[PDB]
Amino acid sequence: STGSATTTPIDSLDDAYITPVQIGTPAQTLNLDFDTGSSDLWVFSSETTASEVDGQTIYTPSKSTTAKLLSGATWSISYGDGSSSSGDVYTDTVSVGGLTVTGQAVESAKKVSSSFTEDSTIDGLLGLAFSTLNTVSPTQQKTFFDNAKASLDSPVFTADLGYHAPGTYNFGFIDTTAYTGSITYTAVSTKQGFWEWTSTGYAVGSGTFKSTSIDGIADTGTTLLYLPATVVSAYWAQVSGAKSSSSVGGYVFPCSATLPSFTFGVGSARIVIPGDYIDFGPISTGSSSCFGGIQSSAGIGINIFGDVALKAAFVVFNGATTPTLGFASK
Repeated sequence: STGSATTTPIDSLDDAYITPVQIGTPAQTLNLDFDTGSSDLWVFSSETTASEVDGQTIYTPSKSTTAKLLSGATWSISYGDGSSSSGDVYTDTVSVGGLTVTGQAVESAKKVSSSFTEDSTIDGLLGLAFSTLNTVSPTQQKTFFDNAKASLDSPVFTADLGYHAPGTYNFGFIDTTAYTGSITYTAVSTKQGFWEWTSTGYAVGSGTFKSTSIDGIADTGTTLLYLPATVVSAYWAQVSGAKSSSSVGGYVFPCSATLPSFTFGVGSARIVIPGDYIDFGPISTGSSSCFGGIQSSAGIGINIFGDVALKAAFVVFNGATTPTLGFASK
């Protein structure tokens, strides 16, 4: 089997991407944030505290003839941006782009933090990291990809995120028309539960390539590119007027600037992030200070190849017995 679904930016900055997901019988369609940095499929629901729902579409398990309460199971998750959610668990039928999994754990939110309430465009998350990170207790549950894998034509999914435009998540096949050149594959460590890999270096603009190992995760659920402070300082030094602002919480730059590109290494291959991809617009409405798309990871504990990097590539998440990541230009 295969599946194919369009993913759409939630706003003009590509702050996140939503993908329609069918849950239950008859289908209830929710727009979920596909997140290769976490491993829970959770949704706004009929159980979510009413004051914490503000425009989202909700899953109502009592209206699904295939929903079953997973007795005694709860979940609770906190994300790197400080947001959180928690609740109980159903199993139900879940379909993505024509690909159907029966018995998928659908984690129903009883509580969500304010940043989720405040984003009316995201109805939940669909995690695509390794199932060892799944938060369901006392019986950990499998991701949608893990449940589907055995049925897929090939044990892979691919992320093709658009810049200011829709893109595609495919399951079970590699669309050879969606990228240029060849796909370069690179080793993955699953030891932290993430799609963790080592980039071979970077360049700023037309600068020379610096060979240096950068361990990080491929994370579709993170907007920006988080890299070591040395690297980030080298990038923003090429932008007149750019500075790290403690009050804003990162590097800002004059909105009148033209940003240089940023290249990262995948083995001997190179992925080029155009400068425009690194502009996240005014820090506040009407400001001439703009927020940078490349930020320091020093306060995280891990480097994060978020959407800013991944949208410049066609990315293969290869879930073979020994997982690997593949990157192509497009």
